[PDB]
Amino acid sequence: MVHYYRLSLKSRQKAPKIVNSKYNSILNIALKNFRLCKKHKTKKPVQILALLQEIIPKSYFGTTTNLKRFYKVVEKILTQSSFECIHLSVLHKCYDYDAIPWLQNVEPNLRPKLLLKHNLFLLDNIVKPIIAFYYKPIKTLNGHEIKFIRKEEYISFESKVFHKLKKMKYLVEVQDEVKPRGVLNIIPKQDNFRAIVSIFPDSARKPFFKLLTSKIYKVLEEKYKTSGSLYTCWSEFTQKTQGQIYGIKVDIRDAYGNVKIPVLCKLIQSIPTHLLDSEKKNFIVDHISNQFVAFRRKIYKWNHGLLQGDPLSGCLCELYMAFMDRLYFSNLDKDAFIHRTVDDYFFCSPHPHKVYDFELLIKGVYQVNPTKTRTNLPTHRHPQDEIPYCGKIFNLTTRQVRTLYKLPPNYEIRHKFKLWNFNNQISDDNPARFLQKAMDFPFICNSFTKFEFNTVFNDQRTVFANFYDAMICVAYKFDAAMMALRTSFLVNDFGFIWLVLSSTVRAYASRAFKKIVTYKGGKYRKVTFQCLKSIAWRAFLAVLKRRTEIYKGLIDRIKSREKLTMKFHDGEVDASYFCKLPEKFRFVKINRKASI
RNA sequence: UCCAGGUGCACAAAGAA
DNA sequence: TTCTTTGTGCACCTG
Repeated sequence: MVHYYRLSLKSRQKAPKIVNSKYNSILNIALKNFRLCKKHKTKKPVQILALLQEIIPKSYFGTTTNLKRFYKVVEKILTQSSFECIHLSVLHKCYDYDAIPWLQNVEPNLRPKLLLKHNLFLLDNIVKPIIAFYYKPIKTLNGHEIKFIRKEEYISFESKVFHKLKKMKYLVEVQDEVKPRGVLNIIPKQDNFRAIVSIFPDSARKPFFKLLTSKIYKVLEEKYKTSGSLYTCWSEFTQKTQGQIYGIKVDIRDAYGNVKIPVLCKLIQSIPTHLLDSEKKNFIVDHISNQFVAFRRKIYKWNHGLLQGDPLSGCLCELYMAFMDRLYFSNLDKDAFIHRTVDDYFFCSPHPHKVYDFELLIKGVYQVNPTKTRTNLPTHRHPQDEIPYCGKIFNLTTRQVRTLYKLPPNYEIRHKFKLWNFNNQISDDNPARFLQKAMDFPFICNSFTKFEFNTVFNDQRTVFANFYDAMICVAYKFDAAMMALRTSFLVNDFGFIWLVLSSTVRAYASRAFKKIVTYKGGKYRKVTFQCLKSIAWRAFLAVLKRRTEIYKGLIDRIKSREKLTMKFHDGEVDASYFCKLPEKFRFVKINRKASI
């Protein structure tokens, strides 16, 4: 009932000096060359695929096509996403079983199982360990993307941050027998570092922490201004402001690290007893005053504010700045708009001098990350009307809000989707459901909110553009699912794939249509379900044309038997936007190749 | 690499309308 | 028949 093989380097294991008696002695030559590869320091940067050629004897594979079939899996490992898997059958299907020395005298019925075991041994004892020996995987948190840095380069970066974290008394070694709550992880950031704790799995005390966080969040919501959702705040502010809107988004640098613990402790003590009792108040003060982490098998005390990665840090930091915001945001003039999501501030006002004061005001209290400041103030260097905030883009001139997409140049779009669930496993003989399951609404439901489809401040042009951009992501996930499945799947099951494609367009168009009518505003003029279908089809056309050759049969049924014209009553629209891939998605990379 | 919040969608059992 | 509670899981988003 096990169909998947995880590509994660965490699922590897150590290799013994000799090979288990279960397997063949041909893994001895693989093991011996593995240690010899580890003993020579690198005279130059290495290529994993080109270097595995010397640890694995061609003897194990025989013909070149067997060797190339195995290393296709290795290439997937070298360029993996988080939680990515492959079908286990890939390791033992379509091999030339009679063309290898070590399965010549063996029964034909059993050896497909034998090759599967031996391939697993190489992947788990040789392939993954040699990758981990040379590179450290870093998750960029832009989807499931993983980047591999030289571990030699990472250790040097880690040591420089570690010594600086000690020079400044942010990290102090303790001689006391405390036990650390987790391991300290130094995460590389552009021209910066982020120090986090990888909390140890503590399931026995998890419900207690959920109780503590819930108590804090109610203290927050009943004594602190819950003005409303960002949606209500923006719609109300835009409707009451006629003139040009000025605004700024500014990023606090290290909000958690600049929380002064003694101030936070006495905020916690000041909480009324009926909202939080004494034994829980003392626990939280003790918890945040003694933050111990393990680093290079030594124990250290984190001495700079709240420690990121701890379960309580998120709500306690939010509690700290809700108190700080409240004295300043209660002086807010009637004309202003203010919203804060953790460590990002969004402030708008018809008076530019009010906005300009806010920027310096925050810069005077907190340290600011200036590379992320976005504003339309003419006083600044590089003003712009479009401001990203909380996953959306706000246009201060047109008041239009639009979805934001973290798609850097050369980003592999497949990193944004999780196709493989190790907990529900799907047979390799059933690519039908694998594709159907991948067409699940939640992966894009954050682009289907009241922000994207309203007509109270958003024009019909923006609603269509939001829907089109969302359907581009759906089409890219469809392409990623096709590439994960076998090459034959497309033309044998073309009829099934078409029905899945057609059903997907209805469901997303119907979901968008229902969301639009519920949030009708003064600008809703006429959107028809057919027009939504046309936009969704064109989104698939723009994406499928990146591989016209493979998807031509699909592209032709779309043109031949689907209406691609778009009847929208709105006249200030631009139909050209729905004719090609948008600027964001045009430059995403769609081909997988090993770079290390 | 970790954590808290959210947006949802599915599911089933039970106990009512 | 249909709805409404309690769960469960799972895939995305925000910092």
